[PDB]
Amino acid sequence: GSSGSSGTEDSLMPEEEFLRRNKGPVSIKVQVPNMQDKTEWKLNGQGLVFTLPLTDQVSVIKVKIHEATGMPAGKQKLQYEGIFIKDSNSLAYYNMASGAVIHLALKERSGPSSG
Repeated sequence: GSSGSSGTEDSLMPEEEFLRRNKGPVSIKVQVPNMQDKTEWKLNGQGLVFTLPLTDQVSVIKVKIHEATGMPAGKQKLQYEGIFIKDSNSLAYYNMASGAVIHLALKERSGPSSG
C-alpha cells in the first residue's frame, strides 16, 4: 500500500460522487480580522460559522458575511487552506471537508476608479 497520499488537490473527486461522500451539511469557519481604521466594515477579531449543505456556490458564503459585516460580497477574498475560492467556483467541486475554515483576506487589485 501507498500509506501516504500525495497532494490533496491532486486526486479531487467530481461533484456527483463528492456529495455521496460529504453528505453534509458542513461547518465552515470564517476568520474575521481586526481592522479598526483600515476599512469601513465590521472587523474585530472574530469568527463567523455557518452550517449549510453543499448545493450553492461560494457566493452564498460571501452574501452571508456581508449580511452581518459591512464587508461587501466581492472585495473580500475567501482563502480555503491557501486556495483562492470564488463565488464562480462551487463548494462541491472543490470537495471541501466538514469543519472547514475559510480565511478572510483583502483582495489585491489596481483598484477600479469608477464602477
